[PDB]
Order: sequence, then C-alpha cells, then structure tokens
Amino acid sequence: APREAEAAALLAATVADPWGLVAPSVYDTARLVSLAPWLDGHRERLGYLAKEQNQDGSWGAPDGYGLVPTLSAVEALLTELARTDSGAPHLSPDDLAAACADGLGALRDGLLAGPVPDTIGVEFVAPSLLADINTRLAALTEQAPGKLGAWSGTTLTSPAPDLDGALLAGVREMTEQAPLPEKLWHTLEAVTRDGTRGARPHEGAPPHNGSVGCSPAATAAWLGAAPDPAAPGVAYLRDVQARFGGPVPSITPIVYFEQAWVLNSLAASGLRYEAPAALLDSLEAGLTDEGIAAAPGLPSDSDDTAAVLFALAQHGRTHRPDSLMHFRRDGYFSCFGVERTPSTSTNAHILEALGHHVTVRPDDAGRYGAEIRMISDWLLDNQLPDGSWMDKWHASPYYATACCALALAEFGGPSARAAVDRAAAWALATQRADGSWGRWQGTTEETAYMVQLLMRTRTPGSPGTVARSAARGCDALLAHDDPASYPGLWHDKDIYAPVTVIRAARLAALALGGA
Repeated sequence: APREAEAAALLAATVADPWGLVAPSVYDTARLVSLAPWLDGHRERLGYLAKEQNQDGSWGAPDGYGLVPTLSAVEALLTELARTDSGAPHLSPDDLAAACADGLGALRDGLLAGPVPDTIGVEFVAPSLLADINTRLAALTEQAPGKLGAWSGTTLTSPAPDLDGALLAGVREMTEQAPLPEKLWHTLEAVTRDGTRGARPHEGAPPHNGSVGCSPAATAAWLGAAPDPAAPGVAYLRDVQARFGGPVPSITPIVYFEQAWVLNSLAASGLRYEAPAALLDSLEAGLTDEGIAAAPGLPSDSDDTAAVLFALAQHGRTHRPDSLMHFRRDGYFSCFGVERTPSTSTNAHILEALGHHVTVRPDDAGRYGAEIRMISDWLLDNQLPDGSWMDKWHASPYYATACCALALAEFGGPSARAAVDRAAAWALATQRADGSWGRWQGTTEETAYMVQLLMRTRTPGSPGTVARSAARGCDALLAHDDPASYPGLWHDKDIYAPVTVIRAARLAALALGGA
C-alpha cells in the first residue's frame, strides 16, 4: 500500500493537469525564438539553446536525431543575430555567434550527410529550415560576429531524399488553393513562417483555445509577426512558455493520450485504486464515432482511440469499439486514415481494445473475433529475428517490444506464446550491467517497460533468470528517478518526453516487481 498511495497521488495530479505534461525540447523552443521574438521568455529560450548544445556543435540525440533540432536551433540563431534585440541581452552577439557557427559545423561535418530518422513531418520541417538557413547565410557579411562572417555565402546541402524539398514546394503551392490537411496543421511552420493555409485554431474547450495542431511553433506561424495581443493563440503561447520558464515542448496539450496511458498503466500494475470520475468523463466526452486524438485540435487516430477505449472499458465504461473499424486495412489496421508505414504499437493497442471488449462483452465475440486473430497474425509476422519489434512512433525498441509482446500475451492466444518468449529472451539479452535498459543509455522509461514485460509474461515455467532480471530492473528504478531529466524518446518534430506517462510506467513496473 505505499504504492496504492502513489497511485492515488498520480491519478489526482493527472486530474489537476488538463494539459498533460510534455517536457520542453529544442525544436519548438528554437522555432519560438525565430518566429515569436515578441513572446515573453525570449531571452530564457536563447539561454536554453545555448545550455542544451552538445559539445560536438549539434543539439539532440544520436543517430541522426540531431539533424532536425540542430537545423531549428541554427536557423533561430541566424534569425536572432540578424534582428534588433527584444530586450537587454544576457547573451552577447559573440556568444550567440559561437553557438551558431558550431551548429553550422555540426550540420556540414556530419548531420546533413548522416541518417535521417523518420520523425514526424521531417520531409517538410528539414528542407524548410535548410532553405531558411541558406537564405540567412547568403545575407551574412564578413562583419558578422566571431567566425560567423567566415560562413558568409556558404550553401549547405544534403543528399538525403527527405531533405529534397520537392514535396514541400508542392504542398506550399497546393495550399494557395486548398487547406493544409488536418494532420499537417501541427507542422504549419514548415509550410510558412507567417500564414494560415486553412489551418484552424482550436476553439471550444480550455485550456488551449487558439492553438494550431497543439503546436506552439505552428501557432506562432499562424499568428504571424505582429499578432493581436487579445488573440487566444497568444494566450496559449504565453501559458505554455510560462509553465516552463521560457522553453516549450513540441506538442501540448496531450490530455487524452496521457489520461489513457496513465489509466492503462495503473490497470496493468495490479494496484488498488479508484479512477477519478473526472478522467473517465474527459475521455468519454472526447470519444466520437470517428474515434479520438491525443488532444482536442488534432485529427483522430486509431492508437489513441484504441488506448482510450481500452482504458474506459478497464474502468467500468465499456463502449463498442466500432470507431476502430474505419482504420481496418488488408491484414492490419492503419493509425491514421492515410499512411505509408504501419505502426506495430498501434496494432498492439487495437488488439487490446478489441480483445478486452470481446472478453467483457462476450456477445460481441463474432463482431471483432476475426480482426483480433488477423492482428495477431500480423504482429507475429512483424516480429524481428532477434525477438524485438520496432514502432514508427517511438525511438526505442523497448517501447515497441513491450507493446506488442504484452498485447499478444493477453489476447494472442497460444499460437502467439513462442513470440512472447522470444521477446522476454531479448529483454534478458539486452539488459545493461546496472540492471537498466535503454537505447542510448539506461532510462526510467525503457527499464520500466522491460520490468513490466518480464513480470506480466512470467509463468510457473519461467526460468529463475526472469525474476532476477526484473528485480535488478526494479533496483535500477529505485536507485535513480529524476522526472525533470527523463529523455525524450517519442517521435514528433524532434523527440519528446511525456513525463507523467513515464512516471505511470515506472509505478506499474515497481508494483509488478514487488519493490
């Protein structure tokens, strides 16, 4: 019961947060510096950019995850250096120029030619920023501060197909005559620095009226260079930056995503608690015949829809999951209506919503029974030779593997048990020496996923290694927990950290581990 109290405190904190919690990252913080110098916290955002720069000149994570945020930071710094000051600077033109030049070096020396991860909207965001950087470079003179003058007239290029710019040009031309698709409102700033393009600010429920695609950057682009100070979008930008003292996340709010993920983690934990009615009411109000999004102001998607249906049904509010049928395709389910790459985690979550439904409403077993077993087919067929899965929405194989193995363990039937064991084997094989797991380092989030996987799929027949591994995982979680520094691993513009989501995952792990 110490963790019962923790569960109740987590639920209460979630109720009291109608935004959800996403930590700031470099991408949108830089976008606001470039697009919204009028906004409070501008100097703080410049400070954040200076502080967050890596010693190799880049910003962000390894393996090419530095490309988008470095582009954003460099463009913002060039834009700032070319303008008059918003207020008395704490960082001199020389300080900013040093950061900028080192960012240019990192772009030229490896990032532009390196891997390009499939972050969201990268085919728009990356060429957009590269073109603005080149424009700024052409305008530099040799009297630019520091070594930045030496960069005057440089043209940066990239061999990467995603940086080509042809698709961006097409969408820019199209949006002179037709509205930007709803799913791209989140990336409006790539299309235009100042314009609307048929994107519509959220109107209706607080707390984010005026936001465009739940993106601070897109909202800045929509409002333009000199917005009306009474505009709702201005209040959204003010609120978001104030929450963190200047820096901003790339997606906010995430309320429905957070509510469902928190509730599903707690349901999995085995802890006793009462779900506050306010969470279940929020989710029900948001759910429609077309499903639900991560938050109001975004288009519906099947991952969020499936998670929300599962969360509601596990807490006594069962709804027929018919909204998921819109996303049925040949052999699997899509996440959005139109997509190039399927999501493994989405199909896992759909398997849970459907499987759980037919369990709790046995009369509907014929309605979804087939879909359940074909998603089973597909998840099994998409497991990698080493026992892991990967997913389009997340940088970590620990997320994807936990999602798929846990869905298959509970709803895949005995044909799927071999795959689950291969996933647990992969978990044992990938554990770090200190008991943690993670892609680039041991993390709370990734460790939590593996502890859950191992505990929830344990059988009487499981070797002793399973319990000891999960125990060492729990030891790692107990040894260090710093939510303020949880790394961002979820794909958006760069990669973001849904902090409360991670805290809920940690709680579930520790409860299941008996820590």
